[PDB]
Amino acid sequence: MFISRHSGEGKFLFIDQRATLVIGFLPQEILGTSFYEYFHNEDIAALMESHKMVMQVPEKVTTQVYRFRCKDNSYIQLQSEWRAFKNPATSEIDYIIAKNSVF
Repeated sequence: MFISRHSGEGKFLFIDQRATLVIGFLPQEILGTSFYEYFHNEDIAALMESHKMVMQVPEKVTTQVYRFRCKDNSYIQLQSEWRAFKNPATSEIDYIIAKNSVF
C-alpha cells in the first residue's frame, strides 16, 4: 500500500507520501540505497530471481510475500508488483515501478 520506484539495479529513486509511515525511513535515509539493503536473509535469493525476471521481460512480476527490514530493524511483510520500462533508443531501464502491498 505504498509506491516506490527504483533504478534497473534496485536503487531507490522515489517513495510516495505513505511509505515512511509503513517502513520508518525518511526519503533522505532510503533514496540512493539498494533494495538489497532491506530484504530478510530468508527472502533475498528468491527476490533476486524476481528482479532478474523484471529486467529481462517487459511484463509485471509479482514477488512472493517477503520480509522487509524497517528503520527500527524489525521486519514487516510486503508483496510487490514490479515492472521495468526501457528507453526504446538505448535499451537501458529508465525505472522500475513497485506497488508494495502491506500485511
